[PDB]
Amino acid sequence: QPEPRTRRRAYLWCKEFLPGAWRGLREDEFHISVIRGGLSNMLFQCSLPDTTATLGDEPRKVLLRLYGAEAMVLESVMFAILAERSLGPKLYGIFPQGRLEQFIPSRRLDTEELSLPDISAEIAEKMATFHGMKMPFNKEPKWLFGTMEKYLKEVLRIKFTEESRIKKLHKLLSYNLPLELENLRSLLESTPSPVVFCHNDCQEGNILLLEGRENSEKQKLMLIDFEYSSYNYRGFDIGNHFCEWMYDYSYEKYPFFRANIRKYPTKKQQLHFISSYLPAFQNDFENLSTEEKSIIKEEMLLEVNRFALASHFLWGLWSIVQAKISSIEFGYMDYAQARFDAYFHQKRKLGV
Amino acid sequence: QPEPRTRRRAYLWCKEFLPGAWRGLREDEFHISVIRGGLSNMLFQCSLPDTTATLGDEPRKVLLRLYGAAMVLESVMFAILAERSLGPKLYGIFPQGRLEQFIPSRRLDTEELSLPDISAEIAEKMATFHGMKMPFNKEPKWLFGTMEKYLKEVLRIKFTEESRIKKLHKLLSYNLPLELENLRSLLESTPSPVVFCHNDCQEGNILLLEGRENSEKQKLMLIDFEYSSYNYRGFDIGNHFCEWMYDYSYEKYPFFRANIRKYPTKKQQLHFISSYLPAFQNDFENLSTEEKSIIKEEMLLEVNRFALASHFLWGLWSIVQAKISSIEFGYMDYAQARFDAYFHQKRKLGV
Ligand SMILES: CN1CCCN(Cc2ccc(-c3ccc(CN4CCCN(C)CC4)cc3C#N)cc2)CC1
Ligand SMILES: CN1CCCN(Cc2ccc(-c3ccc(CN4CCCN(C)CC4)cc3C#N)cc2)CC1
Repeated sequence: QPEPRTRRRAYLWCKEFLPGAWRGLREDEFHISVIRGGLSNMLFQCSLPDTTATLGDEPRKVLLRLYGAEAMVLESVMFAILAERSLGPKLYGIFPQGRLEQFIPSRRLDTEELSLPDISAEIAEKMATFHGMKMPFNKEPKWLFGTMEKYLKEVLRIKFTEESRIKKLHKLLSYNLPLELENLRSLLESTPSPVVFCHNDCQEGNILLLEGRENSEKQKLMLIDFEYSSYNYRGFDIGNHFCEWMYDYSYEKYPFFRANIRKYPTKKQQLHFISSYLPAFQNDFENLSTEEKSIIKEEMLLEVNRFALASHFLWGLWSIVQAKISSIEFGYMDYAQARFDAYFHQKRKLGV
Repeated sequence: QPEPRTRRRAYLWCKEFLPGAWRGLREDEFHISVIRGGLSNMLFQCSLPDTTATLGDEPRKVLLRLYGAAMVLESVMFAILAERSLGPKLYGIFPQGRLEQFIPSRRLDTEELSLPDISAEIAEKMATFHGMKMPFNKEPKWLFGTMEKYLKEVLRIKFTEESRIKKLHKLLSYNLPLELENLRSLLESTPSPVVFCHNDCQEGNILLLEGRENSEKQKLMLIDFEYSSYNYRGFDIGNHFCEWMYDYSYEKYPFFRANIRKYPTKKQQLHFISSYLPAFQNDFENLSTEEKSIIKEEMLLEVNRFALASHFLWGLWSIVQAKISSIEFGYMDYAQARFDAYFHQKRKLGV
């Protein structure tokens, strides 16, 4: 149900980028609905009249994405490659204000569904698959600390007015974040983790349950929303996803999420995850001595659980930045504290 | 060999974007030599020590392209053609250039365009290029949109040296603005399907892949897609036809030769489209002999009319380049040649 400005532009983009019955479509026969509002990444559904016949390949329906409010070449290139490789939505139109993507009938996963075994198992293969991909991007694992550093620096020089924000900020600064960041760096630099191509934001909202596939056991999911992807420590991608088991963002009152540290996957669950990931990420694995299979798994658990620490720290720092620059209704500061609570609680669990 | 102020940048770009041996490579193991210097799109050949064994399936040798002297589209496109195996693989992409697959090869010379085998494959490859879907605007704005952009530039160009002034004055005296409109009226009444066109299909942009000079139908690749867009197919073919007449390897100023006689004969043209059509609508082969001729005769009128836009567009392009480019080349004489070819071709076609 868009506003007159968009939808007219939406109409123009579709008629000009989409082949088939689109190219002759009149404005008056153009259907567009909202999927998400806001000011950053607005989403719309666009479609032909149901009375209108497609001529060929062209889709009956597409997703319009407006970038809203030159790393945008990397994002664009990346998205086009995953499309060609069928890992992502097909790409029908790229232009300065946004893109036109394949519409994929689906819903997103809920937080509690992440712990379902088949779900978890598939997510593990998908992420594996994702990791084996060559991408024309810088292969140096600089993203994780480069990004945390960047946020830290921002964080240190931001000043709130509103009282409750000024308080929450000082308590977080109590921890001495620069010292802690460095503590975390040395801890992780001593933690071997293969640099690969990482989703980096693999949470339930960015995983699709594909329609008509809810019976297929290993084949009903697609990972989307690749905006944070980059070559990174594998441990981060897996640990960050483990961390997401703990957070529910569908909560309808301020601060608009629930943290539950008891929901972090158990040892048995993590093993169930990486037991799908591992054979999906390398060849000979399936038939290594059952004795050495364990050694890798046990080491992989220390790895992901350590890097899950970076997930807490990164997104905690990120969250604080969002509290200053974002207008979206979300308790970013409360969510900041939550991630640092988990950070230190997770610390005490690992004896590190 | 290159200058020190780039041999490093290149080493870093390679160490950091390429897998395999490239990961641990020491600055004193890095080999890099120039392919084409210049001011923009400087080419380089970066390679591993012959004494270094590759760890995986990483490339031993890669091409580095510096942008030097659009933007998102050009990069998406290259990534895509690489993903489809129409273009060189894309090994690394960054703000001031990119790493591409190095293809052992040489460029076609002008005269090779007319070898029946070479011009058959080019037709086939252009046809294949033409069937590709790309995430770009499918409205055929590019042709006259660019000619207007250039014409406006030209009517604004002011030259310093008396000669360029004379020449620009001989060109302006054709009344480009009125001529453009005569052209539009002609092409508007000339049916031509819109497709993804290479738009610059000249010999310098067609590689002859070394080690298959003997292949009959698989010895070429089209490259340099830097002008590619959705456009009237007639232009891509017409433009390529025009390129039979110009040889850019001439070593004395103005550094090209134009040769009207070397424009493809009806027979040669039919030979080209006879390869193109099968490759562009697979059913075409099964048509009635008589019907094929209907369509061929029809495509001849099409491509030869649009060849006019090739002369016009690039003629205007060449005046602009005279003022701005630092590449040594008689742009203004090339412009004059293209407009001569433009008016001669109008007379030939009686249009
Ligand atoms: C005020 N509103 C209440 C309920 C939802 N809402 C909009 C709304 C608001 C906020 C979110 C949301 C906020 C933070 C996070 C945490 N991040 C996880 C770590 C990294 N990912 C970079 C980026 C987000 C997730 C979600 C997620 N998913 C999602 C939707 C509409 C009305
Ligand atoms: C050291 N050198 C001295 C003299 C120039 N030189 C380099 C050199 C030689 C020729 C060209 C050159 C100039 C114009 C054109 C015409 N254009 C055709 C229409 C559109 N295509 C956009 C782009 C080019 C082609 C070439 C082509 N190919 C450009 C650079 C050779 C040794």
